[PDB]
Amino acid sequence: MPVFHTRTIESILEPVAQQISHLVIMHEEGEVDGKAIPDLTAPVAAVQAAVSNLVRVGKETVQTTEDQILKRDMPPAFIKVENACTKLVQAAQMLQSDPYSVPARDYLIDGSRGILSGTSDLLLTFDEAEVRKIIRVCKGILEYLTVAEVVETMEDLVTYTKNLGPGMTKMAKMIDERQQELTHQEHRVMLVNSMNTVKELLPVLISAMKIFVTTKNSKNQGIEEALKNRNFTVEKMSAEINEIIRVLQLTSWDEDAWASKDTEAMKRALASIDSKLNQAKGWLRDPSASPGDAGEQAIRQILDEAGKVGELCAGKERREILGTCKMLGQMTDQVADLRARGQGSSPVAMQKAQQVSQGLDVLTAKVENAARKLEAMTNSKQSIAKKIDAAQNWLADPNGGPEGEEQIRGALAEARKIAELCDDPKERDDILRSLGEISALTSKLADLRRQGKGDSPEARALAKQVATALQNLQTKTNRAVANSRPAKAAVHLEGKIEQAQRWIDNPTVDDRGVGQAAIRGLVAEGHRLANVMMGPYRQDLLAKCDRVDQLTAQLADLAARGEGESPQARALASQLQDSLKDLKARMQEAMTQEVSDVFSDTTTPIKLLAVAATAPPDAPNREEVFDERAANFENHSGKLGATAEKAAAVGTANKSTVEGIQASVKTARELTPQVVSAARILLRNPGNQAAYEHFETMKNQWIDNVEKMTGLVDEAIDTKSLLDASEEAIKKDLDKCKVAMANIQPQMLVAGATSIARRANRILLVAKREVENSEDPKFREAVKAASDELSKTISPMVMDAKAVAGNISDPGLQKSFLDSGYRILGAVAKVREAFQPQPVNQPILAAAQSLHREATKWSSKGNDIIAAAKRMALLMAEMSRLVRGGSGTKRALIQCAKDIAKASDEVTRLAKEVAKQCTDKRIRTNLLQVCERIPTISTQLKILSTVKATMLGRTNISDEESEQATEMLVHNAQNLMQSVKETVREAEAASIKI
Repeated sequence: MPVFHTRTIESILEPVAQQISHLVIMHEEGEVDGKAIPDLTAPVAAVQAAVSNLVRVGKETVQTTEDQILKRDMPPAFIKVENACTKLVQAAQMLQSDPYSVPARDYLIDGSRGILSGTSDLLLTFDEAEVRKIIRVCKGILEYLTVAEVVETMEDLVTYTKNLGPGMTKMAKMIDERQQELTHQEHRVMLVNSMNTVKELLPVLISAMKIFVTTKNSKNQGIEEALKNRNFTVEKMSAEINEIIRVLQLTSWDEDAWASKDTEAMKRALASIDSKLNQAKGWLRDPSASPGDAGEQAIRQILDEAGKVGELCAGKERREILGTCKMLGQMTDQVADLRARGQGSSPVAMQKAQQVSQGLDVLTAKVENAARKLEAMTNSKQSIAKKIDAAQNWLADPNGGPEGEEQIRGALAEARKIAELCDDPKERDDILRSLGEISALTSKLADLRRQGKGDSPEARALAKQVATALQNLQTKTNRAVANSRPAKAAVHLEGKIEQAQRWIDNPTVDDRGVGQAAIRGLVAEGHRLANVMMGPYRQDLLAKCDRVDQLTAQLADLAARGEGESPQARALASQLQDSLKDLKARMQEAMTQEVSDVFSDTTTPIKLLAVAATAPPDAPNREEVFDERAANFENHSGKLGATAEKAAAVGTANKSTVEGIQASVKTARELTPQVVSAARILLRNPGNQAAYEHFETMKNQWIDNVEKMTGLVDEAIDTKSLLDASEEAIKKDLDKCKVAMANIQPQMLVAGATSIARRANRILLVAKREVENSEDPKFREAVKAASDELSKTISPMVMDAKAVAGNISDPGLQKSFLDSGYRILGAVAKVREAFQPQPVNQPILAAAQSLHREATKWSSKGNDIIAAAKRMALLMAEMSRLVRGGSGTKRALIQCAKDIAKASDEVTRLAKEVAKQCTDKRIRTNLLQVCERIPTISTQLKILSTVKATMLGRTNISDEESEQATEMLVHNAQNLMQSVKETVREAEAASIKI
């Protein structure tokens, strides 16, 4: 396959394929029009010269570079290119004899593919080696990690504190080489953002090591908690290093990410169901304890996370978790109806207090059914990706060995077993296709039964066809999960609109199940948004949530009775589509009300934990205060993480901002135990001088983590939305200042004056971060200036608070406080005041009209990015028939190779054109990250469409590899035009910002 693993490989193949394109448009009169050609016999030797240079180094790389497996695979590679090139000249030599010789036109069309596959192989095959030594570098590091528990003593500390140096500095220089070598934002970003984690936390690993000798100064057998905290980061060192091992091994377009990035969600979920197990079910079992806000909230946290389990599995099980959870919702409100009146809850729910419980416990077992199957479904994809390589191993160099046949037939016994474990009852057409191919693969395995004496002359034709048989397996085993795993929720919210706007009125991806998960996805968050409010404000959102819930199944049926053209089917679709638009501004405005109420006192228990970190047992209650401060820490943090990830998945952010949140909240998910772990050991070995800075380390980790996140959640939501949900929020809190002055409450003003300064400091912090991202000097000055007005008045509120706490029954004095309070909030309001101003492949024809709905968001004709998007998706419509068919006109397919890249290099330009006029860093940076994959994938379509041109109309065309050709055609145009959707949107989204 014509890979694009390296910047160099693109920089050569497009020079390779530029004239093989021009070679085979001569083949258009060569066999389609069937007539004589002009003498392009010199471009023959030119592209020979364009490959012989890498051949003449590739020939000697077999011998000069002393690696073993390069000697194995290269003589398959370039000799095929040599077998191609020798046929090219003789095609022209037979065309020197004859103006148009029927074999000679077929000899040249024979070689025109084998170069392009071969050159893409040759440029890959030793770039495969360039990655390979970096593995053993990392394997050197990963096993020098393994040294660092064999090493636990100080006499090897400063040695290996130095020995990391020529490893770790030698790590990053190879990576920062390779960081320039890839050409995907999806790859370049996830490489280095795992590479900084190992270099940042190796001093933290050293910080564990430097404090372990301090514990080793204390007596043994109570000190391995540090080595377990070492093992904490070392398993993270096991984690983030292993990630970038296999990132560089990917060497193509990304496919197995989503099957892998859903493994994390269930173990996020199933732990969270285990963690929210006890406190949820108690309110279910206590009628007369809480009226529906404390453990009732954790009840719905169980259900809306198990609802996120059911966003993964397939079939009718996509309904049976939805059907179990939604019917559990009303019956809790049937329980909530009882204690709203009171008499029904304790005596009368002798039956009712168990039908709710049985719809949780078997629901726990029902989502447990989706647990181990979906681990094992993504699993053994990699095993059958590995047992083919074990089959690829010996079948390259057989040497006529009949006991190498015996181990290559024993290795296929495991390669047998996987597809029966990969069997599903759904794709019965493909299952008999799969299971029928397996015994056929044992029959070409049974070719080796006749070789009592092994035959490489049999094996050279055996490996000629078992290699095409294994890629007939792997391109079908990955389908055996792809048509069995439903289409995922686009994690940013505007995708879940788009994954469900067009979904409801079309049978196409009704076979796929995009919106059926996505609508189940989208109101599993407004369902969780309504979880955090009290009694009466739980229902007003749930009434909009239950609106879609009863708009759910009554559009699951109208695919039978008519379609979207049917009148009340369209009306129920129109009732559903109108239901979601007023489920926007009561979802994200529901969100931003929460974030200005969770992140207020953003770190106040931690300075209280710092009080708990310093107080000896000479100070009173060094344990139970230290418990409840940590209990205040651990449970406010549960709000802190969960408020962020909701504001992640609802807030309009970059993908890099969303995963930037998603990793940082994951960083919060274990550092919050580490803050507990840091405050622990300082109180285990009491009052160490060397443990305070380690506590101060993880604190100023977590403070830097949270004051990243505090700033980074502010990257997600609107700053119009934060202030308005803060100015009104501080307004009642200055009205809370009015209630505690009417009675004699000094400390409630002392708790309140902080509560201003908990937030009024942060309002200044958001204003400065707005300025440094702003560049209009008239429209960044007041955000600096009024923040400094806020700076002018934050400190006198602390001072007169001490003046009025000493005398609470002093009108005038407490009046002067609230009058000093009166000066605050109008200036706080100023912050948002500045913010006021036929043989057709289907995924071709779908992706054309898919792009058109996105560019029709803007409704004018001025800037030609919509004319760029016009020519974009329209000029794939002609090649809809030309993939899978249209055997003659190969020339239009390459005419489509160029014009699409010509469009997706034009909109490359205009994306970064207005980015040069983009008046915000964060808007330009997010525009820059996506726009570098506009030209990269464009030129790849110059290759791949030209590759299928040789795969077109020969009539010796294998419809496995023509399918492999047309898969890479259509998989491109998805990833092509989905990036173009992000382009023509965010160009307009940056257009108003000027």
